[PDB]
Amino acid sequence: APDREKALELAMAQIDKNFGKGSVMRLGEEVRQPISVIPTGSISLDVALGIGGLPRGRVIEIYGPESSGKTTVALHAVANAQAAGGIAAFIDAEHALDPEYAKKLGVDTDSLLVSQPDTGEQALEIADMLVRSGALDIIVIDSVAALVPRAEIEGEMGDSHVGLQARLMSQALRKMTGALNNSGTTAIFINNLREPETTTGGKALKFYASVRLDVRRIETLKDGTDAVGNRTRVKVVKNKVSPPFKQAEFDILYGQGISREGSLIDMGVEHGFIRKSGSWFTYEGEQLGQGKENARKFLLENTDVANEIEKKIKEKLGIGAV
Ligand SMILES: Nc1ncnc2c1ncn2[C@@H]1O[C@H](COP(=O)(O)OP(=O)(O)O)[C@@H](O)[C@H]1O
Repeated sequence: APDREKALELAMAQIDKNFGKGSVMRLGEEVRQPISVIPTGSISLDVALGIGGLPRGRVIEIYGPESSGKTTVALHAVANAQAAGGIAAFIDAEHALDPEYAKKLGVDTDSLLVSQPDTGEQALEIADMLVRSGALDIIVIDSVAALVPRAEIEGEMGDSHVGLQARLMSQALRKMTGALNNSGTTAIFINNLREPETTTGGKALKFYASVRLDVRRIETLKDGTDAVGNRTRVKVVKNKVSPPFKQAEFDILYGQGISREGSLIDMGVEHGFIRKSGSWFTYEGEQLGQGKENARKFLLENTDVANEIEKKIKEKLGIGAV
C-alpha cells in the first residue's frame, strides 16, 4: 500500500504550503524559480546561492571576522542594485564606510542614502520607516553589534541588565520582514562576528534570515612575495530559496573590489574551459602566463578573451533564460 517517494512528495508539498516554498528540500535539487535577485559581485557566490545572487525582499545576514570581505560584497550588492536603477540606503552605525573605495566598486555615492542613528532602536526604526516606502531596492545595516539599546547607551545601571539588545533585534525584525517582502527590498545585516549569540542580536537574526553568509579570510594573494590582495571564502550556511551549504571563493585585491578576471580564471579551470598545465595557464591554445597573477593580468589587458570565457562559463551555468 505504501510508496515512499509518492508519500514523500506529498509530505514535502504540504510542508511547503504550510510554511513557504523552500521549507524543505533535497540538496542535490536544482531550483528553477529565478526570483528577482541582486548579483553579489562574485560570480561564484552568485552560483553558490543557486539563484544568481541575493534574493529580493529578504533579510540577508553577512557575518565573519573583521577584514574578511563582508562590507565589500555588501557594497558590490549596492552597486549592482543601482545600475538596475534601484535606490539604496546605508544605516551606518560604525562610521567606517569609505565612500571613495565604494565608488571604485561601482557605487553611485551621491545618490546613496546614509543615516547615522543615535541608538539601536533608532537605527532599525529608521531602516523600517525607509523600507516600507517601497522605494528602496536594498538597505545595508553596518554592524549588528553596533545596534546597542538606548538604555545601555544613555548611562543606565547594571540593574535590568536583561538581554535587551537581542530582544531589540527580534521585535524590529519581527515587523521589518513583513515590509521587506511587500517592498521587495533586500536587507543585508553586516554581522562582524569577531574578537551567547553571534554578537547578541544575531541570535534572532539566525532565524529571520532567508540567507546567511559565512564570510572568512583564507589566504593572502602575493603572486611572488608582495602585498596585493586577499582570497575570501564564503559559505552559504543558510538558504531558504535553494539548497544551502554551497561554497564559493574569490579574490579581493587591495583598493579594488572582487576581481572579475580572478574569478574567470577559477570558474574557468574547475570547468575545463581553461587548461592549467601545472603552473602554466592556457586557453583554447593561447598561453595566458605562469602564475595566476600573470593570467589575471593577461585577461585584464586582453578584454576580448575573458569576455568569451565569461560567455562560455555563463552559457554553461546561468544568468540566462527560463
Ligand atoms: N577603504 C578601503 N580601502 C582600500 N581597500 C579596502 C577598503 N575597504 C576594504 N578594502 C578591501 O576589501 C577587503 C575586505 O575588507 P572589508 O570587507 O571591508 O572588511 P569586512 O570583512 O569587516 O567587511 C580589504 O582587505 C581590502 O582588500
